[PDB]
Amino acid sequence: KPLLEDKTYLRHFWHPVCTLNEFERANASGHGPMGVTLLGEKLVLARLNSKIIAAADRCAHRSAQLSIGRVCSNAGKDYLECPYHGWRYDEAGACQLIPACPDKSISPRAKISSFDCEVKYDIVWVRLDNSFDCTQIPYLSDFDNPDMQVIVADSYIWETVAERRWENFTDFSHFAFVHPGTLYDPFFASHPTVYVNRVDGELQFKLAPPPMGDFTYRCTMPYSVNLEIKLWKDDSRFVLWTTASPVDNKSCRNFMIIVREKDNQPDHMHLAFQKRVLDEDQPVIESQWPLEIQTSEVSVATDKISVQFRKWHKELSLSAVEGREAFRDSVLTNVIEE
Amino acid sequence: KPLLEDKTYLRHFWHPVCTLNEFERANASGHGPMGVTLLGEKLVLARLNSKIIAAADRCAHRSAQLSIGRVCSNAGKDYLECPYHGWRYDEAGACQLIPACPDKSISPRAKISSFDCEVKYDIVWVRLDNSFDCTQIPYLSDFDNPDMQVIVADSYIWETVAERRWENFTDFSHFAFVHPGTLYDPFFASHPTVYVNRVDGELQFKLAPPPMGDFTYRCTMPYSVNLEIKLWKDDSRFVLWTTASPVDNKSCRNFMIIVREKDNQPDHMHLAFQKRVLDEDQPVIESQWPLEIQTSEVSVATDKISVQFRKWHKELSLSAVEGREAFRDSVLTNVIEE
Amino acid sequence: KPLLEDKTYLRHFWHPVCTLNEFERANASGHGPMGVTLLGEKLVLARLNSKIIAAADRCAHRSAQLSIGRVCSNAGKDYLECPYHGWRYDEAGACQLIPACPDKSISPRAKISSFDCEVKYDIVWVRLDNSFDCTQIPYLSDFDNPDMQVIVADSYIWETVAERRWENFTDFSHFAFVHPGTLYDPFFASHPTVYVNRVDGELQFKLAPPPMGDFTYRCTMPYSVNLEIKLWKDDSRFVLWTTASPVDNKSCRNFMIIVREKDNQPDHMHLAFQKRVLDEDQPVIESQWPLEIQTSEVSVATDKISVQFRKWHKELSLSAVEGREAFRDSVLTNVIEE
Amino acid sequence: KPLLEDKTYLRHFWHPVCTLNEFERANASGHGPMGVTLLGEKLVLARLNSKIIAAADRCAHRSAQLSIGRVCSNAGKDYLECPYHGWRYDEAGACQLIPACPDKSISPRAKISSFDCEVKYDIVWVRLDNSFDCTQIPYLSDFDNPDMQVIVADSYIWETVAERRWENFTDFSHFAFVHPGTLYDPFFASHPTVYVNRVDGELQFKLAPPPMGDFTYRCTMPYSVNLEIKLWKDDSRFVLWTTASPVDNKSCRNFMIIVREKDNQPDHMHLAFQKRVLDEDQPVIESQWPLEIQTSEVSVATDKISVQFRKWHKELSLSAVEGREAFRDSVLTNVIEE
Amino acid sequence: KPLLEDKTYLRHFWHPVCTLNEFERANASGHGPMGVTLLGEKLVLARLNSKIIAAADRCAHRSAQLSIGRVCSNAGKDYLECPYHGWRYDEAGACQLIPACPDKSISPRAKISSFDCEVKYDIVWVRLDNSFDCTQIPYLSDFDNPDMQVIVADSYIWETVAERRWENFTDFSHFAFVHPGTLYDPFFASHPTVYVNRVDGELQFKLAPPPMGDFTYRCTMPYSVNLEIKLWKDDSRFVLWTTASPVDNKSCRNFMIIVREKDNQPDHMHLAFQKRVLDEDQPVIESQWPLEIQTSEVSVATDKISVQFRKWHKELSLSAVEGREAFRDSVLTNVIEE
Amino acid sequence: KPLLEDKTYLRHFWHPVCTLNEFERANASGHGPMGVTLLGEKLVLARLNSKIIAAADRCAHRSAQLSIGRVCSNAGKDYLECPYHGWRYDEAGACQLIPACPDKSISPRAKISSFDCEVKYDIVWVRLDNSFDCTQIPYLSDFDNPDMQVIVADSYIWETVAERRWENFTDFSHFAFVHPGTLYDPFFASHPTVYVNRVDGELQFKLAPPPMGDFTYRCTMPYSVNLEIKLWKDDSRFVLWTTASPVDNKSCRNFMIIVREKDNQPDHMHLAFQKRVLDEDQPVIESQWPLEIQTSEVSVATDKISVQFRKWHKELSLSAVEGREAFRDSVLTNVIEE
Ligand code: FES
Ligand code: FES
Ligand code: FES
Ligand code: FES
Ligand code: FES
Repeated sequence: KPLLEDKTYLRHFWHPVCTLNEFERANASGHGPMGVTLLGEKLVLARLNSKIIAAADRCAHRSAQLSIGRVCSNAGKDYLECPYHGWRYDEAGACQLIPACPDKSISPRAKISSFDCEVKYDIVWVRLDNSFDCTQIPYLSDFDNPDMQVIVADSYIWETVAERRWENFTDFSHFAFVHPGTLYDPFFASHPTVYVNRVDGELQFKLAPPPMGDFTYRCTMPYSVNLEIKLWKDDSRFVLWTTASPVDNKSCRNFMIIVREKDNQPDHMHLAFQKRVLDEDQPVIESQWPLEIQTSEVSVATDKISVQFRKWHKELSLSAVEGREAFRDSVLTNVIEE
Repeated sequence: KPLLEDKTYLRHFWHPVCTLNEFERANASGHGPMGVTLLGEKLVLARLNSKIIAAADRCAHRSAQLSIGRVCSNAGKDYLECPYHGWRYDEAGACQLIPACPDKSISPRAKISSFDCEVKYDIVWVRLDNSFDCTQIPYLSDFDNPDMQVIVADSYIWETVAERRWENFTDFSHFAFVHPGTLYDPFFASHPTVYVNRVDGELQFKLAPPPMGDFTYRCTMPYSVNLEIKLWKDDSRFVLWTTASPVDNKSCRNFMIIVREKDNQPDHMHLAFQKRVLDEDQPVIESQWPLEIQTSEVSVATDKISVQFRKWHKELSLSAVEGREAFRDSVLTNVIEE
Repeated sequence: KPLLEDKTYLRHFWHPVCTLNEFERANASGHGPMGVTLLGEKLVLARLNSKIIAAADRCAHRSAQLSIGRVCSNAGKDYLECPYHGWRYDEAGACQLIPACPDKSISPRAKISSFDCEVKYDIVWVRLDNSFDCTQIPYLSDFDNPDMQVIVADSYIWETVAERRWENFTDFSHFAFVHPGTLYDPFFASHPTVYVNRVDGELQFKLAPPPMGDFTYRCTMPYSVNLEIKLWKDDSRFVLWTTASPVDNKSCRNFMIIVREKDNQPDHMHLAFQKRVLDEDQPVIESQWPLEIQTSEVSVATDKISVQFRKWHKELSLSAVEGREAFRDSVLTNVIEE
Repeated sequence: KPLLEDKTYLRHFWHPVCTLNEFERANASGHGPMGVTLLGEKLVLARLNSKIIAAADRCAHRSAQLSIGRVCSNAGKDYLECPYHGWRYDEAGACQLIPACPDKSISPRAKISSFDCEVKYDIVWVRLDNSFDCTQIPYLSDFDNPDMQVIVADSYIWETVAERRWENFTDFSHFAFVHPGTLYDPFFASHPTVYVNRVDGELQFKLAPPPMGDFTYRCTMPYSVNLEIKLWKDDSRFVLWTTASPVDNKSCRNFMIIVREKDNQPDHMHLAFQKRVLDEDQPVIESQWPLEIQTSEVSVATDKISVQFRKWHKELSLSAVEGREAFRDSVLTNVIEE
Repeated sequence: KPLLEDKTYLRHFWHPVCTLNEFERANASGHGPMGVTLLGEKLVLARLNSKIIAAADRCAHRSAQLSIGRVCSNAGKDYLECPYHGWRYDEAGACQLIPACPDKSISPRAKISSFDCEVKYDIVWVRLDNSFDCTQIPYLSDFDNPDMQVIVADSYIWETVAERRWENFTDFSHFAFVHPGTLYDPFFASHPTVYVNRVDGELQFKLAPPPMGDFTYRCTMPYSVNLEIKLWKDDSRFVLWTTASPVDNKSCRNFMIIVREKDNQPDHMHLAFQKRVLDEDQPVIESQWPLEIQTSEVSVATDKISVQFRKWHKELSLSAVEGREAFRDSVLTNVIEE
Repeated sequence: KPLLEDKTYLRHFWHPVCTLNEFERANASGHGPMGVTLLGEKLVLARLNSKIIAAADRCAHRSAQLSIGRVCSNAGKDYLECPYHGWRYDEAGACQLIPACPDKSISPRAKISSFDCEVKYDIVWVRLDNSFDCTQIPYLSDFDNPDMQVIVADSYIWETVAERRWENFTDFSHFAFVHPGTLYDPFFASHPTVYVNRVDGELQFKLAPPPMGDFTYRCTMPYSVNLEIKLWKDDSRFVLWTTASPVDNKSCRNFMIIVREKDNQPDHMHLAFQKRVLDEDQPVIESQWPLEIQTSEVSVATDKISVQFRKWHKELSLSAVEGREAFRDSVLTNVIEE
């Protein structure tokens, strides 16, 4: 009974797999190799010649995990060396040395899948499928704004799927029950008028109450949220950002970024407050079952954001099965409520 | 190769899900909500307006577990409140308040399955399916006999199916091997004459040896045993009762009740002795594999009780698939050996 | 995508299930019963009348595990007694006493499968299927050579399949990467000429470098290796032997034997060195995925041994499905490279 | 720097060592033997001929712990049997059988200290020293009041000394900081007029605010509190009682009893609420150091109860060192504030 | 048999108690309060009005730990609030509010010891005793050098005393045995000429071999090391700094800082390499017993640094017992070898 | 209140510190070094030039534990190398190389205590003090008897002192209570006539009942027992031997040897039976308190062996304090009962 039966669409989006700090801590070299799991796939990350690559975590020779091998160099070029019989892979996933027969000549069969991989906002992003060429790395505002300061949090795992995490983050009606002593609900028992737009691959909506502020959401699909809070009294802004990464069928790894105006307060005060909130949501959201969004779930008027999110996920899931042009239309066609 | 392929029949019987004490200890309120699993189904128990209800542990809105919510009251009526967005359910499983849009009007889709649920012998019983209206809560003797005193034991889990637990409880031929230093076998190497009757939904049989006593069994199907021990010298009686609850495909939760004549002895002496016996049976019974009763198992003459138990289970399993009248006939038709 | 889809062939070979010491330590009696798992089957070992038998670990009466029962004797004959209702089994798996009705007469249905089982080199070997009568217990050299001394190591589990363990043991090209500070590679970047023969159920090959020695392999199929190391300077020999037992679809239990010329050195020095090597291989080999050999794996010239191993495994797997004569031909037909 | 340097006085009071239920659960017999520690002394409890005795947990023969032996009977008399060589002790601590030389005659040296021991309010009380004959078992009200119902809680350990636990229980000024979301402070920033009397071995005081109620304390020395709460609106009463047992120099074992008017509410609701309060106090009180009351601690006006408690403890500590008449005067002399 | 019997001298030096990051992570507020132990004393750290204070972790009222209370504010001034009855302390350790009697007037007895406390190099330093006014916060070079970048490592505990940690850090003769595969020894079997000076409270010495570099040590007493490594080929410098904090009689908490020229390498590569070295030293140094430096230890010529360190520690230990002028002379008198 | 206040005497006896197998397993080399504790002293064992030495586990340079260093060789001579700065010790405890200044000349201060150490019965024995030259390695019979076979068990720790272990091993009156279902008592309620002799450093006594056998004890002081069991029917003998090693003030390490006539039974059957007995004694003996033998313990007639054991221990303890001749007289003077 799940809404989103086919997951092929998710392969065409950029997903975060770890923070840059997490990547550099994964191996004593500071350059990997490191193992991550994305959409059920086991990937290896390694920094070769100052660029982080993402490849299949599976040597073509005898299937050892490259993520427990080592980054090594020859003639000023870096390679990912297998831990087992030492085959070396370059940034494109081509095996450039078989040490057992080094003269050579290396079969084209000796090659692993190499994937789109870029560092942005001090997070490592991977896109498994290039074919449809219409997705970009999720939007975050003010990372480079010199009036503000950034916290890139360590990532955290929830035992639910990424859709449940996104719908939790964009919902206010649960504050009275999940967050009663922690978060004030500025809309309780209200039905604010909220227009939901699709603009350039993003869900965009704005919430205003009837200290008070506005809530402006830019949400790169399928799993990101950029929440701009603008205070009414004064023009001070606060950005809370999260993206859920679809690790596998039962978990997601979540990346939080806090952007705030410079203040001489300890960063840990802001991180610990968000952790306190996260720890209130976590057991409620992990109790939701089945994990996958189900068609039988009952939506009411205040679930407009969630309904629009589910609608676009379903359409994207179907469009990707249809082919390149269907998908690109679904991603790129703007839809302004009116 | 299992004897009892279809489990639909089990839904029509009353099964114990927890003791009353267990239910009251599950939540600081003393009124739940509490989670239990019955026949693979996740249920929530809560005490609303002095009655314990059993419902599906799954909110209709976004599938959160109601069993981690709270019992709350409005205008003197109790409700089961979801932990996530606060929908309130009444004793019938109808949602009576959506706090996001409270004026209202609540869709009929906003409703969870509510099940038969009654407290008897300080145990909580649930029946998942009403349709065939021919089963009752298992028989226990002397709970209200003012000459005797009762112990309702905490329940315990065995990693086997409920049929294996029942056949273990009604068998004497294993005493010499499982219980040699603990229980005397009054029938060893004997073949006592035992008549097995079906009477009003119960297996009934009596065992007599050739301090000594008689063993009178009334066994409400599918998983209860009421064992009356009447001593020969004197007319003193002792009741040992158990029911196995079919939690899921690999475990059962077992409920023991001891009824004895008042004696000024500590209850713990009787409980600890039964635990000692249980701990001798447990690893032998949990070693039985496959867990499910298999058709290839070899029965001999002394397995008459077990064979009659398996026969009636198989007939009940088939009758329930056939329909209401077939099932009611199988449950209700008495069969006296002769 | 696995190379070896059908596993029926493995049933026709002798596999080690435990060392003799392991068997004697499994039960306070020193005679079992003991539980082992072979090819996914649960077996019971017990020593009855001075011979270790192997049978199905499943009583025919009510399916209790015989491996938690006891070896008992009646009239000078030993029996395997079930822990539950005491049925006694003889060395052939026939039930010889039902204590509930002992006079008697025991049904032929009351019988468990009994398997080939022999102790050799202080290891317990089992063969599940007799039908094709063409396999023998793997070859080990010098167990009885009075100039040498033997270590039969405790067995160890790796979380991989037995083929991966065998290919690891017969490969030198991984030394530079897995064993750099522990084992010298006598062939690095060389392509020694290696002839691989099939002789009397064994893969046989010899490796010579261009202290130095020769490496002479006799490898009883499907999973044994007898490695004779003969030093060039002097004629001193050292035997390293291993057999991988196919426990189940995700693990193998490995048996090592070291045979060396008598030396007044502590055996633990030799065992600990081999453990150090094993601990270097273990995480690399356990990283290989999928566990099962896959057809897509890329073999190069230096994998000749592994390729010949995979070839004969595939042929054996197909021959066994074809029937007795096909299998016997595959096992017994010698093939000398030329 | 501790206030109460000498602890001899504590030996002359009755202290609770376990609940009756705890005693009956300690051994499968329901009659002990059981081990407890009181004032650093290791004691054995056993029920012999329907009376629980307390003795030194140390056999006179070779110093084995009697608390791991067994209660046994001979000629209708119960004995405490040593686990080692079987010496039997009667209720007075006299050895009545040496099984190695049973004819006999038992030395008077073969004898263990036996102590005052009585069950009251379903709690086991022990008094180590009889000599001064002026102390009684602490006061609890309404245990036998048929309009009310009693909960005797399982005991709990805090890692502090018993004086700290008592002063915590009789203090309201910590509610705003330790219990802000749990307990309302009816006296915050007030200085109610409180008269503290010494009456018949008890500290007695009453607190009234300026639902509301009165707080009437009768506090048997050295470590008990009986708190009667009488509501203003209506005459309904609620009794909260606790006694701290001085286990050793770093811990106390605490006994709580709740007495309330009959109400058809689950007992667990009242127990769980008190546990919630206890869990707020526990880490704050366990942080107090040094554990022992120190002379340098700074008392203010609102510590009147604590100051009077410390005064009488110090006087009792000195009186006991002085002798029988000094102690009896300190215990028994009433002192009414005026 | 210990060299340094009297520890009073250590109270007069600045010791690091935690990194700034560690302090800010200790409490969700980012401002403490936090608990640390220095020279056996329990201290509380809290940030009040933008300055971190250090005080005795013991409320004057009833001895609760202030480190589990909270930083609170009144009328724009911050206070350290006790968790128990809410007494508030200012930066000088004076109690400024007793909430039970707030009008007021607070006794001078209501006061806790307040200690010297300053943040330098992103580390929190405490000096317990001011009296002799001749010590300063240890020397570290290049923290503010804009051509270089700094790593302030998390602190780590070793189960040894701080003298053993210092002597380990300033010694090269152990490299061949503790660090054979990790650190090259530039002086092995050499006796370089090393002059050891006392200059302004520092041990100063320089080591030169006969890539290569010079080793210039400035070592603020009693437990700091600033190691400047200047490469011969090129003038590039690398600073490795450590200070051992005397936590108690059996452990020290160690603070490492790495200063290096900017390089676009990941900081984790440098941290992980130092951890690898630390993990080689740790079990050897923790094996040294007795922990305290003993007079019987045998020094050879290559222990010149250690001998001079022990000499000055012994003299400082004696001078502090003698009085202010003796100590100030020992700390401040320069001694140039010649 | 302990009987044996002074422990100096124990230093003059040979004590077992580990089995030979235990020593060879302690380090991958098979030659140590290994750490043991004897009479509170930390010792290092290492095999140098085919002989195991015992020395103080404390390097003279900077007090590192030699037991975590390594056995190394130079010019065909073995040395114990310190893990810290590499000082090498020979079999006499003299430092023969300081690698920092190797030319040399090594101070006589650079030397560790070296102790008597010999392997006998595949056990490592150490004697800390030579001075009185009158003790030998405990007696065990039949180790070299070619009609019998030996089991040298792994050693085991009990949390009691060695005297309690010895008295437990030589006592039959506890069988009925500690071993009721495991060991038959051949003397229950009997007072067999037992003569206790002191012969050549041994307690010697023989016990005969009124399958049956004689029990002949030769007990080398202070802690060994050689029990010869000779069956009446037939002349078959069975030797059970144990020695308790005084590890420290709260524990002993116990060495068991079983010698039996050759029988084709598994050794594990005999070991497991003795472990079953040991596990019955262990919690009773560990309950004995105070651990040290106390003067107040009450001995009866059947404790004759224990009383004679305590007498000779007390005399030995006093004699050793008196001097060489007193001790030698106490050890060597035979005393035949008559
Ligand atoms: S598995 Fe990677 S080189 Fe062989
Ligand atoms: S999931 Fe229950 S109210 Fe939303
Ligand atoms: S120690 Fe109690 S009978 Fe011997
Ligand atoms: S202990 Fe700190 S306010 Fe009372
Ligand atoms: S401590 Fe042993 S060589 Fe320095």
